Amino acid sequence: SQVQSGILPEHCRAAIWIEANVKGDVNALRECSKVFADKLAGFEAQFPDAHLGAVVAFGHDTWRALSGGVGAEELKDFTPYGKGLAPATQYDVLIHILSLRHDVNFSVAQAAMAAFGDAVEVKEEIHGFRWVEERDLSGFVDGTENPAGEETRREVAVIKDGVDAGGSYVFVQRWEHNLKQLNRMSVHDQEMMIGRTKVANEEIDGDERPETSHLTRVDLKENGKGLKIVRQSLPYGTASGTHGLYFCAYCARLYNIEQQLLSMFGDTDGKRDAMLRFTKPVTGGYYFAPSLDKLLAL
Amino acid sequence: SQVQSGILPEHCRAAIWIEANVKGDVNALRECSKVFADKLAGFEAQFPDAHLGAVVAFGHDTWRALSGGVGAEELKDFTPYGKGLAPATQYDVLIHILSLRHDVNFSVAQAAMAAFGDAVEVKEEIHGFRWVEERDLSGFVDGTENPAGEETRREVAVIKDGVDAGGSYVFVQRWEHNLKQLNRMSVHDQEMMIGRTKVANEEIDGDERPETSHLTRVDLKENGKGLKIVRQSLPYGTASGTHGLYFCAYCARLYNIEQQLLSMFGDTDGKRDAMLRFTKPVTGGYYFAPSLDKLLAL
Ligand code: HEM
Ligand code: HEM
Repeated sequence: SQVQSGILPEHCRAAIWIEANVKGDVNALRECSKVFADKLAGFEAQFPDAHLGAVVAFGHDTWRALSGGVGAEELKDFTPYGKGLAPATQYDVLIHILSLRHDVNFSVAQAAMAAFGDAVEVKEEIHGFRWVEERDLSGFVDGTENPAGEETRREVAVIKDGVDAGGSYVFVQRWEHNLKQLNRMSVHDQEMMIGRTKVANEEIDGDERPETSHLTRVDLKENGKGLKIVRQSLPYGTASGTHGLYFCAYCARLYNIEQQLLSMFGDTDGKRDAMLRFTKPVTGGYYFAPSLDKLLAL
Repeated sequence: SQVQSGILPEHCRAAIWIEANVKGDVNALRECSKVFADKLAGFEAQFPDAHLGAVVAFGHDTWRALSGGVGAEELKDFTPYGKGLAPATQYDVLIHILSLRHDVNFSVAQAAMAAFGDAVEVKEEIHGFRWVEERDLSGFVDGTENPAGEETRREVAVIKDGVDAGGSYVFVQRWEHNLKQLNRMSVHDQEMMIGRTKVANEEIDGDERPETSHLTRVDLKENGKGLKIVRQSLPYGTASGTHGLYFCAYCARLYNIEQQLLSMFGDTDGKRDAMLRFTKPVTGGYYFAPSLDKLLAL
């Protein structure tokens, strides 16, 4: 059972995320996904230069109908966390395209619109870009402790056996940064908000940083082992308008993601992530990405 | 006199254009431009291999004020052409940033906003990207006959002497492509529309292509010599929403640009550019880019 090509590649330079709702018969998606998968393989062969991959994933209601209610038992509609502090915008279809080349990405995105256009209504399209030194627009490096290498990323993100082998759970959440509020903070204040030093990007030990620090919020364990995720987030936006981080995570279990959300947004222990001092999520949804084999034969 | 670094570089991968109006006192721009140019010089040293360049240019009324009526006598407000076919959105300040790296462009743009933000209200920010094979989103190679090499480009784009030595005239015009309308045309018909063959990008002899063809519209001569411009246009937009070409031209004389506009939009001989079958301009403005010396010396 083959994984879809966009989950495992590391250090993309650019990505496109399309979120869309079914219009009409959900069953049309079966043929759309096969058409797009074929176009995608063609682009991957045409531009090996790009290290291109993509993922098609589906929301609870849509996947339940496409799978006939079999498998993906964890999948559910994203609903608001923190009593609304993390809003919900659950759509039916997620397409995630990533590579080293924005120009190739755009061609693949056009192919996706051609494949799905008559079956969906697009609600969001975000073009992510890797920024200097792989930093978030806040000036902090983003990705350091992400799982590295195919073996470890596969362990964290790709379902290993069962009816869903080769699939993955996906979470996407667009954040809007208020950089003027960030810059009112001393660098020490910022570093206590994140849990790592800003320029040097060294971790502050768990006892030196407040329990509201981001790293304390998301360093969660079960049975003494950390709940890991594979993050494909990138910056997005304009300099003069809206900008921030398009957050994107893959995980073999929805649980690891949900537990970090419950932690960050006050649900678990009443404390909230200190990053909410300067940035806020404005979308959110859960999706199931089937194995490529399952995607090809819906 | 030194030219601003953004005019002459060839084959940028990505650009950012910012159009803005003055908010308070126009004289605040004097310190804003010096601050930004200082910041730009720092990014050009920090990223010596990115081919980074930027241009600050000014609308008619804002330049008259900043320069005490001195020079830039050609500079005027952009006004509609073709009885409204080409609308006018003349603003006060144009900032154009280009390089091989979008991530570096975004840093420069943030610096532009840190420097001009208090003094202006941004009307538009557009991120351009070079597409596959340097093709416009219509599928036609864009740029083939552009002036190449620093000598020829300086002849065309940089003012040679006089009070304005080192400066240039800029025209920006965002177009919205309707690729559905494009793809209803046969390839032959598209080629007759542009004036070059589509895949091979070979010229079609002027006698074998309609006088409404783009090339016939824009390949103009005065006194037996071609009216050249230096184009920096790039594709922009999203696959599912608005997309097209952000047109951008530099010229030593406003006359070369205006003559092509008069031709394309039916004002010269009543014939209109055949590209209007599928795309349309929705903005337009004229700006004056002073040499880098005046920009620091305002
Ligand atoms: C629901 C949203 C998010 C989740 C679930 C999440 C999850 C994580 C995880 C699991 C880590 C690695 C922690 C470790 O084991 O060391 C991490 C690190 C980090 N995150 Fe978040 N993150 C989220 C949102 C954000 C946002 C919005 C930003 C910035 C604006 C951000 C910036 C960072 C930074 C700078 C690091 C440290 C560098 C790294 O290890 O990647 N995160 N995040
Ligand atoms: C939707 C907007 C436009 C598109 C898709 C477009 C596309 C093209 C293409 C495909 C070429 C031939 C390849 C090349 O030599 O670059 C070309 C040439 C050219 N274009 Fe455009 N163009 C657009 C707008 C404009 C405008 C508004 C102007 C001038 C005001 C202009 C001026 C020129 C010039 C001067 C040439 C070179 C002609 C020659 O000497 O062969 N273009 N354009």
